[PDB]
Amino acid sequence: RMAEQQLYIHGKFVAATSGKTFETINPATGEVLATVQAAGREDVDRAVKSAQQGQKVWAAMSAMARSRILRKAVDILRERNDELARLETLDTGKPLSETAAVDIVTGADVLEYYAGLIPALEGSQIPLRDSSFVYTRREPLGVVAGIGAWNYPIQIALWKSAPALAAGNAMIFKPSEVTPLTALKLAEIYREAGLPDGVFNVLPGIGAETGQYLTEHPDIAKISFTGGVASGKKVMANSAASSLKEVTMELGGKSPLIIAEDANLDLAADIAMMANFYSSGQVCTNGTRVFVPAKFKAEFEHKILERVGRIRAGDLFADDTNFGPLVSFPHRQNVLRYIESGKSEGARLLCGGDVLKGEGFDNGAWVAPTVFTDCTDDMTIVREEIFGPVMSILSYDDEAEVIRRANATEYGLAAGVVTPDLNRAHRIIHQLEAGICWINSWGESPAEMPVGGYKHSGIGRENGVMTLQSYTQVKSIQVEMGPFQSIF
Amino acid sequence: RMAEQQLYIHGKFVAATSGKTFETINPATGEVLATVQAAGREDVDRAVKSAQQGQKVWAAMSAMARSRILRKAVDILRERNDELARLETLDTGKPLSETAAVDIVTGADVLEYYAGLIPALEGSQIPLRDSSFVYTRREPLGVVAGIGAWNYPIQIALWKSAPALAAGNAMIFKPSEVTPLTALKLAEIYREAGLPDGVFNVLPGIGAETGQYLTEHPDIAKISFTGGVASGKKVMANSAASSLKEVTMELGGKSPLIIAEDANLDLAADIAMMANFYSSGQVCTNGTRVFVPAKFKAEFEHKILERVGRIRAGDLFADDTNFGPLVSFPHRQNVLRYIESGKSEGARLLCGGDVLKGEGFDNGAWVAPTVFTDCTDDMTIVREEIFGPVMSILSYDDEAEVIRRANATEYGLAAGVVTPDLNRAHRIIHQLEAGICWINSWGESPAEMPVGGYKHSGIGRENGVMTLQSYTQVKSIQVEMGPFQSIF
Amino acid sequence: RMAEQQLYIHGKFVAATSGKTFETINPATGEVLATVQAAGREDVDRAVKSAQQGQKVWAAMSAMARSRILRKAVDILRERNDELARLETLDTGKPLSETAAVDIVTGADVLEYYAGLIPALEGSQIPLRDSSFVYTRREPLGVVAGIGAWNYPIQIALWKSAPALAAGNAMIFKPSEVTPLTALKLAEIYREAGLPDGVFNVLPGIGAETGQYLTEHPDIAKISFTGGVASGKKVMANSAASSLKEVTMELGGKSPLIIAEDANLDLAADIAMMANFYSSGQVCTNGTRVFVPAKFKAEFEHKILERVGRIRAGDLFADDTNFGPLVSFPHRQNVLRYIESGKSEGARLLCGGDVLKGEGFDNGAWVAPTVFTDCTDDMTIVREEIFGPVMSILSYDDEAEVIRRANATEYGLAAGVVTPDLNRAHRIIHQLEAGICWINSWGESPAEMPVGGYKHSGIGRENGVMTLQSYTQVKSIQVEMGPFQSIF
Amino acid sequence: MAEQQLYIHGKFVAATSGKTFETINPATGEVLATVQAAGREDVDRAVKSAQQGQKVWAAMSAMARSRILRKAVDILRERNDELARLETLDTGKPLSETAAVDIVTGADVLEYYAGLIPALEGSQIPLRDSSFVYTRREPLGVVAGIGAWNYPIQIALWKSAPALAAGNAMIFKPSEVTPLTALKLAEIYREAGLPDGVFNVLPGIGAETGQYLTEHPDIAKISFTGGVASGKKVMANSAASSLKEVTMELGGKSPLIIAEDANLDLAADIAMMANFYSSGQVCTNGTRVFVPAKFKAEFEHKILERVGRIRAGDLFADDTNFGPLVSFPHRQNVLRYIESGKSEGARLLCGGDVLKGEGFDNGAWVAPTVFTDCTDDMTIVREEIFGPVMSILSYDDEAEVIRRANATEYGLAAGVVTPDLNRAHRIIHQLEAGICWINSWGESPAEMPVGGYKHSGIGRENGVMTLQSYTQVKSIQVEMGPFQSIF
Ligand SMILES: Cc1cc2nc3c(=O)[nH]c(=O)nc-3n(C[C@H](O)[C@H](O)[C@H](O)COP(=O)(O)OP(=O)(O)OC[C@H]3O[C@@H](n4cnc5c(N)ncnc54)[C@H](O)[C@@H]3O)c2cc1C
Repeated sequence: RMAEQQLYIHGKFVAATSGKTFETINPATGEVLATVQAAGREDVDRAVKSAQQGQKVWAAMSAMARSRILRKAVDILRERNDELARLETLDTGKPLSETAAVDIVTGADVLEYYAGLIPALEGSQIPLRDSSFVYTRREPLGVVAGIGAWNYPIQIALWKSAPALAAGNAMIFKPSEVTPLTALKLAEIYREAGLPDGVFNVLPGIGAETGQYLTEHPDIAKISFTGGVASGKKVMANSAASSLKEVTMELGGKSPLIIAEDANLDLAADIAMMANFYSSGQVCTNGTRVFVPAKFKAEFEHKILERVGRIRAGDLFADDTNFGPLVSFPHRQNVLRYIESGKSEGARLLCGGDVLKGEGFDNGAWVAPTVFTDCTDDMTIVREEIFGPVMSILSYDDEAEVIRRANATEYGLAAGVVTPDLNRAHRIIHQLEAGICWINSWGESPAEMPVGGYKHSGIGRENGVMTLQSYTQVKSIQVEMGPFQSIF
Repeated sequence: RMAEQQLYIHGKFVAATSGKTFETINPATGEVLATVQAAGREDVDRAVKSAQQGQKVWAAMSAMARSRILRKAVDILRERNDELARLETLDTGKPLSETAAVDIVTGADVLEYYAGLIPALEGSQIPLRDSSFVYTRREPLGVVAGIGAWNYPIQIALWKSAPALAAGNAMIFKPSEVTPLTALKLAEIYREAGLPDGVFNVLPGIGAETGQYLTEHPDIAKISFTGGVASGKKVMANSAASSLKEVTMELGGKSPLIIAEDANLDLAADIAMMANFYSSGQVCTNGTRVFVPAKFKAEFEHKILERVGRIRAGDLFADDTNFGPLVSFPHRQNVLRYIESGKSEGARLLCGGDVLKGEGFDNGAWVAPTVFTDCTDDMTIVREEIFGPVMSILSYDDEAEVIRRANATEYGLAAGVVTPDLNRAHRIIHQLEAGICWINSWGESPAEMPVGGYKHSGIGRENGVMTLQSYTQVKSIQVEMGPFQSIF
Repeated sequence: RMAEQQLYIHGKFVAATSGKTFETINPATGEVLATVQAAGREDVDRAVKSAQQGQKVWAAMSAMARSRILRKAVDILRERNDELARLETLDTGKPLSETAAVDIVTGADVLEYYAGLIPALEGSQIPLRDSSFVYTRREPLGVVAGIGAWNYPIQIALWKSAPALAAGNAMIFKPSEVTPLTALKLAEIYREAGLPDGVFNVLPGIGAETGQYLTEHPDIAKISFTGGVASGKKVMANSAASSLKEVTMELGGKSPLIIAEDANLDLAADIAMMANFYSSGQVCTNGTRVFVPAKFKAEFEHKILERVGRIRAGDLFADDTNFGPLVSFPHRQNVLRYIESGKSEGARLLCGGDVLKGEGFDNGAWVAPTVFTDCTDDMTIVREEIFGPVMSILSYDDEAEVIRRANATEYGLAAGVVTPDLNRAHRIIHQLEAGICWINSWGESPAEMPVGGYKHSGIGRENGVMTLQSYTQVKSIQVEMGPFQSIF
Repeated sequence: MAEQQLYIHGKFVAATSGKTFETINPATGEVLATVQAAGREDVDRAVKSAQQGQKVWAAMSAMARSRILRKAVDILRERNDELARLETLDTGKPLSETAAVDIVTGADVLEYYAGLIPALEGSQIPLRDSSFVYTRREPLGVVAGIGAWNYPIQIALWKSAPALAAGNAMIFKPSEVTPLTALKLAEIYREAGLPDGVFNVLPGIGAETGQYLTEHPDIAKISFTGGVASGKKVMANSAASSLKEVTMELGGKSPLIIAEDANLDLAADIAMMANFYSSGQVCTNGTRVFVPAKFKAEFEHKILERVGRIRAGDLFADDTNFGPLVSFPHRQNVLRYIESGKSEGARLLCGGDVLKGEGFDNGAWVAPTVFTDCTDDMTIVREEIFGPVMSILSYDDEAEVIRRANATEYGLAAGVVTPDLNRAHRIIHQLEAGICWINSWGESPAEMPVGGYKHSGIGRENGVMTLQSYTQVKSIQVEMGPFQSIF
């Protein structure tokens, strides 16, 4: 057990005034990791007033002064990488082999990226005529709010807070109630790095209360949300109805992986595995519809079975473990229901499909890596995001067909193609309706690369130079040096 | 009167299948200008399918081919300026002295600007390592919808359709039911210029039906809305609940005009007049809170009274007319309610405050130019947007005070300062919470200059290079040329 | 015969005061096309004072006013395309099948592109602290000079004058003494479109006199030169000694075409043909070193010989003619000297190598399409730019080798690769030391694409957005609103 | 000090020239150090070293390069005082300046560019469904910087920072007057993790070492700071040799325009800072001060009062704010100009002679000097002096002063002092100078591009554009459609 976790407001831990708490569980054992205070409406208002005061100090500093502070936080994150990863593993159930190599490393990469860009944030100047010109300022939005998801807690906290802070804002961050612990550690790290009090406040709580209070508050200028497609629609509605906030949404997907007829099937199988079974399949960008040519389908299935047989579930801190439990028992129940739907709708179960049992598994929400084949576009498992380790294999005959079927979805997050052919790779990718496209790979998300969804998978983008800009608002200023003429 | 006005879908006028119609009234006479068909749910679906087909043809053309077609539309608009202006005056009540000099001229200015920028729309390329790089595409959103307001009907239709079309999209445009006529002429003009069938469709109708059907349609990727704060909040909510659409909102304001202690009061009075009584006060950016130093208030009031006396209401086609009726009789009733509110709360009526009477006015929706003084920050006329010819004059003592009071509003659209002092002009403007700021002038909105609101006055921007980009969506593409490594 | 050609200064033809003239020869017949006046030192001084006056009028116009004038020049160039192409064919010897399809079409494409970009030319704004900010202006250089080459006379005149004019400068253009005629026609076209007098002046003359006088003039702010590597080095030196002018240089190359081991040899042969024998080999970007894998060399040679046999020399105005004489008889003598060196140094002559003979050829400066094989890196024909129809075929064994040999040159203009493999194409191209790189094609130069040389092949770039910016100069302006502190 | 060597490939190495030169302490006349001079063979060795290091450097990730330059920034901040004392010994500038400006703003620029490395991006241009273009911003390769003597280490950092950040190696030739801090910077870069060969330093004289750099066939770009005459030679020899890209930051005769509504205390402070900082050895100095006739007398009085507070003395004393000139030959040239001002009829307001007495007789001191009643034809008004010599000129109306401010072959900087919104922007927009200050002088933020119009320069330094200018664009067309040959 850990000590009781409090709110983080204005550079210090503080008790919530809500009188409410919740528990976060270790998904591998079921033990209570901590009791956590839940922010109420009054706590949210305190956090906003704290953020308004800190934002003014932060914005008044020089650009390089802000850069240096964020870089100090990067340095602390690098030093504490392994410790934070262990905490993330306890809170999420993801293997340490993942968390120590990806979660903090790539979160800190984005913070480090934006820290260096702060001095490059510039407005524009537009000559109109000798006697008048326009210039623009990219001004901070003010106080912004981030709402996190549970699959990559500290990485999401860093990907939202880095551009927000770098753009001169304060952010109030609400982590998922499933995984609140690393966000609180990040808040301390920022303060240690010299971030002014109030610039990064963290309010654990449940979505129906703490999250809603943030989306309704009249002095928060922008909401950035990561989570499911459904929950996203609700947040975006409430943010508009209350105070017309700017919005960013990073939602789920049903992303297609297209294997071309000229692909090497070992490479294609390796990409499909990494696109489906990393983080136990709990990744928004996963390539969960795998399109394979009919002539290669049988051989591809064999190569998938061989690789799935290698997956190593077990002790999450052991080096050779590469597969974990799902984050919770309710989430596994939902994944199990999708698996049962696949069976009842006539998809062929290639492997997996059941809970794991026995010593070391009975206390966690483990599901075996699962692969369905003989899938068709009308099946529930093919149409809906599962957010578990469930691959759907679909046969196709020609390039025009596969593009059509890949695009025939309300989702739009990611896509990829496996082919050695120059023309085929670019030609196919240019026609796919997704924001994140991978050629002969999957999953890499460089700090420089803007990422987000088409269609129901998102609004706006994260990462890249454009996301620094999107956390500012443009003010246009006309200087009229000629004599003003009134017609009255 | 005109013949029953039909919908415009796929390069031709077509009858609505809704069985519903509405009337547009000439606000100068009360007569019916035309009966207009209202697009039904099935009509909207037809328009979307038409737009999808046209967008594909349009996007497949070269960038310069798109530029030439928009440039031909510009040429037709310049040629037909006077004819279109006369129709706009009939539909809106704005004097021909305005519509023939501003509405089409500045609408076409924006179309001409975006036509030339089409070839400069570029993605990026990012080296990761010798064996991998990223490039981005700025892809069309697809089909977008624009929903217009009634104060600048054809100008709004051009400011929305120009960046949308230039970015490679098709737009379905719903004009205000108050002023539907010039949008239909624009649709014909675009087709005459060579715009492919379906790329610009126009669907008259009422907001609760035709507008909502557009905000709900699953195949429309973005909604751009101009109108009131209230209706915007509804539009943004329904667009989210339906299909998670990207959104732009240009709403109203209560913009402050700050007269500095060193301002020339003849200039300040001229700016205040142009910021309040152009288009009979029906301009979202109007500077309807005029802050004047206490020591200058009496002299400024005298200068305003003098200039108000020069306003020339009359025949909207007469050369010397520079003031018109309001857009509709229901709108006049709301403006009269605000005026009575000002009287009942004790604001001092300096001039106006009643309808115009006599030959040539009894049949039009005329409100006299009205000025209230001795106003305070809590009065209803000071807090709420009136959208009529009602100036509120507020006394103030010092610079810090006036900046706070200017900013103490949920609105955020525009602001201005009158001062000959270098430091004062930039110092004050940099502290105002508004997207559109004028120094020693008011109202000019160059095609190059991004415009839109802070806080409740808007989401996103129009005009400028940034708005061409905001009608595209970013696709990031990673080319991995090294061997892909799976951990399984 | 044509009338004596005069200088074009300040919107009209005017007599030179040098007392000197020169003749331009029709390379198909040896006849004198025209006597042309040569601008002397005083004529250059007159042209600069004219340009100084016109530049002020031009820069004082609005951006869109300049845009519209250049667009009118585009419209005239489209209408007169065939007439201008016929004159270019008479002056250069290039077939009408080329000049009517490329020279004016792509020249006007660049003018049309930059006309549309004028309003997007913007400076920057940089906040330093609450009390100080910087903004930048992109100001015209003033009077700039362009010095053209003889292979693409009017295209070069357009590619230099379009960005210079669009950026607000006046340009004095000196066409090659070999090909002066179409530049004078362009000057008339600009005046007809509304270009202010003095903004585009044309001074025919010889390089040692008129060209040098321009490079030395103290009131010319920039020189843009297209021509041979040697003459460029001299122009750049003389510009520095005089008044430290900005410089752009587009010089020749010895560009490599790399045929990969997996290439289709018909495609490779087609690309090699277009890279060597268009415009009778007089293209700076030609792929005159063709690297072929040893295993495919014999077959590649056979495919080249088959296509060379199809080349159709003849009447330059006939539709089926696709090969012309060289631009002048002295240039033919130099090409023949290079061919003789190839023979004497042991390269194997596969075809051509002599003048064309018989009726319709004896009086023109014809050289047969020539192909050498078994070439080695030390041969004169492999190391030096020939600027005639002479392909050198070189065998190679592995990818590392061909990259090294492709790069082992002082030239750096263009390069290309023929391969269907995704990784091979990007991997190889990323390692080549050239500014213009083509994958599975050759020769296309879109207006959007910056083009220029590495190493000895050039300084700066033409086309693209960057070249518009390179015809402005940055002024940085700091506004200090805080109290200035002196240490004295 | 010990005899100073070349720095090639991460180590000090003896020169192969057999030649050396001396750097003099301008405060005492003593020899500070004997310095080895790089010969033509040393330059070729430096280039081959740089070619090797650049490939290692460019192959690293962008953030790996960023981190290494940031470590160099951290070392520079820690050793600010040590480097500043060395700079003061070599240049004669007061420690009060070198410890506050030279390294601080040098490191500021390095720190700025370190953060921008990951933002360096090419473009992508769709042509049609079957073809697109993308561009790469590739390193130039090996570039050379040739420095001036007034801000030795700052110039070394302002040239090397964008060059290194863009993925190039730089060979740096410091001025022979002031070679010492550049060698220190080379050690700091290596300590920070910079690959061997990426920053090589070759001391030597301009006529030999500098010329050998401009002539070398494998150097892709030259960045030069110095005088117009040497610049014309550099740019010519760079073209004649191998057609190198060239950037030049030359001198100026920058005008300071005092408006009719200016506060004269503010104007006098700006004129003082624009003329007597670094003993007047600043390229951007506002050495033509235009004052309205109606205020001329009062302005002169305010200038004289501020000149009287100038504190020449021990360059390591806290209150010292004025030093000797960088060298004794430079002083004779400055005295030549001062005597020209006297003989052409300018009125001497103060100064005009060397400083004398204990502690000054052995240093290259020139007193702060002010001329008034100046006219546009005078030599001191037309030519850059690069010493502490202010020229005051009267004017009557705004159009006149703008014409006269612009009537020069120089174009580096300019400024206006006025509280009026319209006057400040209106006048500045009409001045033909690259660096313009309103109600201030001298501040040169890392973000702000700076360089000259007309004879004052080619290209710019600082800002995002200068990072880009140390790359070359490669355009790449991908044709996915079938290629059509007409043959
Ligand atoms: C049954 C019915 C009949 C009506 N008949 C008429 C009539 O005959 N004449 C008339 O002038 N008005 C009519 N209205 C509309 C009414 O006057 C509203 O006040 C309407 O909002 C006025 O639109 P506006 O453009 O003035 O203002 P705003 O409400 O600001 O409208 C701005 C724009 O948004 C659109 N809009 C408004 N609400 C929505 C929404 N919920 N979803 C999408 N788009 C929306 C408007 O149509 C317009 O294009 C009718 C409404 C209903 C429900």
